[PDB]
Amino acid sequence: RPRFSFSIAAREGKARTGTIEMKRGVIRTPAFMPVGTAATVKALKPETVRATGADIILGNTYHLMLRPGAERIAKLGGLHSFMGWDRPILTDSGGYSEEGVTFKHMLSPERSIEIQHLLGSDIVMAFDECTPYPATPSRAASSMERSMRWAKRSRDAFDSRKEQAENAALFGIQQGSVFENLRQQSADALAEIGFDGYAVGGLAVGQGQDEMFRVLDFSVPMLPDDKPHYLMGVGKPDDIVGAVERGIDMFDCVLPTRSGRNGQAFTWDGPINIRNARFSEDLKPLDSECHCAVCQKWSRAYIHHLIRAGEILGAMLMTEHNIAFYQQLMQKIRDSISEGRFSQFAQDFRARYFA
Amino acid sequence: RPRFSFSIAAREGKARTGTIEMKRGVIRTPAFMPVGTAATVKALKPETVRATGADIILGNTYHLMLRPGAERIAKLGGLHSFMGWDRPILTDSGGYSEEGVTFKHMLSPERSIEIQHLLGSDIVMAFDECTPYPATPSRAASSMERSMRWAKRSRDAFDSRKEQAENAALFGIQQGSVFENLRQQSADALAEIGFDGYAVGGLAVGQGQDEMFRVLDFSVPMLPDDKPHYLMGVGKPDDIVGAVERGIDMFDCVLPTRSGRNGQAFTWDGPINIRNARFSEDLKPLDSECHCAVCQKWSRAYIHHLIRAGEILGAMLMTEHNIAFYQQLMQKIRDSISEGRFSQFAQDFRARYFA
Ligand SMILES: Nc1nc2[nH]cnc2c(=O)[nH]1
Ligand SMILES: Nc1nc2[nH]cnc2c(=O)[nH]1
Ligand SMILES: [Zn+2]
Ligand SMILES: [Zn+2]
Repeated sequence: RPRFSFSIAAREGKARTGTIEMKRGVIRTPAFMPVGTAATVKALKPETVRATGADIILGNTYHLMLRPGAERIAKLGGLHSFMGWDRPILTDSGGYSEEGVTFKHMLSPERSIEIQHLLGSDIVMAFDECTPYPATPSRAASSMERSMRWAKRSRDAFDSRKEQAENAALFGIQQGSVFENLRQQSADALAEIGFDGYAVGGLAVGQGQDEMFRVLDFSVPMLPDDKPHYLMGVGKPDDIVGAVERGIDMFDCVLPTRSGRNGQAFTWDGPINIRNARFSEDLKPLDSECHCAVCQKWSRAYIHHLIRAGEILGAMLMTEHNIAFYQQLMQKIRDSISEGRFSQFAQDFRARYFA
Repeated sequence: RPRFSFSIAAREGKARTGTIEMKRGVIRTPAFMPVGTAATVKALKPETVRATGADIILGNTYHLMLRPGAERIAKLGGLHSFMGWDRPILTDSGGYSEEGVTFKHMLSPERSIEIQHLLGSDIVMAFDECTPYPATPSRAASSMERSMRWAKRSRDAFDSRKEQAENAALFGIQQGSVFENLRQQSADALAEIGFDGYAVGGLAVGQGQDEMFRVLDFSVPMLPDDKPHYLMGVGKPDDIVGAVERGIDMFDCVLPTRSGRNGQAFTWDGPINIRNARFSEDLKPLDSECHCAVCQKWSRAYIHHLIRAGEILGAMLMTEHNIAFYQQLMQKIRDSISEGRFSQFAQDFRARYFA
């Protein structure tokens, strides 16, 4: 199988659908990656993550390097073996002095790539220094500047590890805050280095949806058309639909998992908090149309009771439903783009979801 | 199918193995009932409970009557439907004035049986007033005395509800503390009323194993030989082996579940706390011989990490392993009795387990 083969099967406006072929399997795009914080996707066995339709999951470099440690995970066979997920895994770089960052532990592009190496990540993220939003132009470009030099440093460390280069992929991360000119300069630096894919960094904090989207309107066309576009740490179902509309191919977010445990469930008619007393005797499944295991078996009232009682089965069922919903959302986006009816889909989606 | 048909397939000394046939399925005896506190067996889907080998689970009257309430559960279709377990369910009576108990809510034999009725329990427990250990003879028999009058009251309320009597079973509960004479008098009162099965109450608090066992040595032969014998709230794997040796057929306990979440795992070479740093790099499954899903897939080191990190997947895996172990223990006891080699089994078991 290939190391990293991105093919675009269909397009509609700025949106694309297609595949990323890797040694450990294929990734259908647009793709949602469940976040497996601490070598587990909160409350789900990997078999269940797969059942919901996920093709790839995300692991965090910072978290695992501290616990149980990178070299330990390496000695026990690598992250795939350790947690029981044999499909691709993308690791963030740990990022979210010119030499790197010291913390109360040391991180730099070189250490970051060797740690992700030790973890056995399939998709590696370049080490970066996130540009806190907001702002200042000659500040954001300073921050952006180091990032770009760090991307070069990550590229070189990765390529030196030929085991890594032959079997894994390296993604660069675009910074610039909300400055069109800082974003552009980052786009050029990154494409000048050359990466397997390009991420849009810095948009996952503060910025309402309108700001985020306006920044995507000019950022994403700056990226090489022929490589995957990954929007880091986004988002809500309507954020995803809007970002795909602006050319994004990959997503991660803690939303479905975290807000699941908190009692929030995502539905086609919008999110609901299952703790609300209105669900006390509701026999309907969480969502009238979800094909998930949970909605085939349990009612809102049962899940209402488990969550209010702080029962772990509750968190389990809510998280499985929410990841299933996100995956179902990605499948509908994929199908509608391939079929050339994604703009209709986005419209219909918003009407209902916001209704 | 029958309402309640107990058959004894084989015996060895005081021990028996056989079946209890009920409308919703068959119960293999000696039987371990996972405790499904709050309409869930902590951290497990019912399908997983079934996978481990459980034939019946236990629900608590006191807990569910307060949340989400008995009449509500009745309106939503009954406990089986509500929680997604279609096999038998035994409900405790809520027990653990002459008219009943008031609490900061009202409970009496009549209310207890109607609540278990509303829940749709398969096996109903008579309402009792547990004889706190220790003791005083003319006190324990006072407490025992009310219990016996309450058992009569439970018998009558149950039989008046003909929907209940035609489809469910009623168990009486033997009290007496550690007094051989109070136990005997309770045995006679109960058998004079007549129940489908007989429980040994009051032995699940304080009493070390030796005391518990000496009390079983004279209590259990007092019970009708031809009905099931249920030891309430027991216990550790070695407690179960010892009680079966003294004629017990049914068990419940929070041990496998609760101590699972706390990081304790049961093995054939004894319990272990997976949090211990000695498991940090242990690639072995939790138990070298367990046939459970968990031990087929994950290592001690992975589960070590999840539990120390407070990850829900950890509690899930540990609870599934522990319930699987208990069920595997019951199967080995059943097979060895049928095969007439249970005393050898008990011996071999103790050597290893305590080794
Ligand atoms: N490494 C990294 N991770 C993120 N997660 C969300 N935003 C970012 C970012 O800009 N960089
Ligand atoms: N109802 C009841 N439940 C118990 N659980 C443990 N012991 C007892 C008992 O004596 N009565
Ligand atoms: Zn669902
Ligand atoms: Zn096991």
